[PDB]
Amino acid sequence: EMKKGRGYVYQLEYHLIWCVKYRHQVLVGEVADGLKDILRDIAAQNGLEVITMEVMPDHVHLLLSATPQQAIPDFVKALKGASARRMFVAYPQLKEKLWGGNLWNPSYCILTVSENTRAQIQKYIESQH
Amino acid sequence: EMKKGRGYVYQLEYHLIWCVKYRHQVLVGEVADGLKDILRDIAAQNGLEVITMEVMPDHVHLLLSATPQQAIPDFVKALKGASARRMFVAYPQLKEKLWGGNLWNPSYCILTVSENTRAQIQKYIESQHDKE
DNA sequence: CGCACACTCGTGACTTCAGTCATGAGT
DNA sequence: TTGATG
DNA sequence: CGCACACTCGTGACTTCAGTCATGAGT
DNA sequence: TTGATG
Ligand SMILES: [Zn+2]
Ligand SMILES: [Zn+2]
Ligand SMILES: [Zn+2]
Ligand SMILES: [Zn+2]
Ligand SMILES: [Zn+2]
Ligand SMILES: [Zn+2]
Ligand SMILES: [Zn+2]
Ligand SMILES: [Zn+2]
Ligand SMILES: [Zn+2]
Repeated sequence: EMKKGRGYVYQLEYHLIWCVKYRHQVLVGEVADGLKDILRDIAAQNGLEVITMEVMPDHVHLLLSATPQQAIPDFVKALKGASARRMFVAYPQLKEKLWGGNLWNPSYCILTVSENTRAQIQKYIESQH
Repeated sequence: EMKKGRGYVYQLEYHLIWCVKYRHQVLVGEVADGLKDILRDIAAQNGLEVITMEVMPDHVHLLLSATPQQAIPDFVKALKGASARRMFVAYPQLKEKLWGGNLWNPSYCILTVSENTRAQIQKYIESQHDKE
């Protein structure tokens, strides 16, 4: 069940969420579908496994499975920074409501995720011991 | 409960587990107590929050809470590397069965942990999207 | 209102060479 | 050009 | 015996200046 | 000097 690398055994999932700058509801129709392809492209280029992806009008959800060497600020920069660049290039109409050089809110929300709760894991540990 | 920093909001918990080199059963009594003290000191020096810690004779568990800037290999090196150095100095008797310069198995096991299950989070997000 | 994850200004790093990440401060 | 995502 | 998260040899980074982290490879 | 933790 555990993944394996040279110096470690792991199971790492993160739920990442970020919003459109000014909270504009622009991720719809063609722009939303284009973003899904662009994020898939960026994730494949960076060797990041995307478990699920949801694009809502003003925010994006990604559930990622990572190795211990894939640090959070690095994958968030790659996903948000490269997608904003590619999106403005592929969908220049985005510049009509976002002309300030930003597609994204500069903050992000990140959560570690597990199938069992921290409380259940704690109980399992005491039990094993 | 959701923490905040300059560019992010987060809740990051990990379950880290590692074993003694050769699987020797040496973490007992005062040796185990000293290890716990040393690990808490290292965690404090590094701004890592220790949620729980369990020391068994041949392995150690840590449930940690961290910021998005605390990368896994860095905190594992800080915890395992400095504790091995400090444990051998504080308990020289460890050298009787561990004379090769290693207190620890060179591998570590690490898992992300959430307060709620993945399923509960997924169901909550869907409810949020389905609202009004 | 008064911020601040969000708004703005500022710094530096580094890809996407633009627009994020890192980051303090003001509003 | 801001007002809320988990 | 081969294997590898675990044993061993090897490389480089960086604190803990030892003994981990990064890392490939042979058993 | 190893034999299994999550
Ligand atoms: Zn594409
Ligand atoms: Zn940012
Ligand atoms: Zn245990
Ligand atoms: Zn102390
Ligand atoms: Zn190692
Ligand atoms: Zn949502
Ligand atoms: Zn502030
Ligand atoms: Zn307003
Ligand atoms: Zn191998």
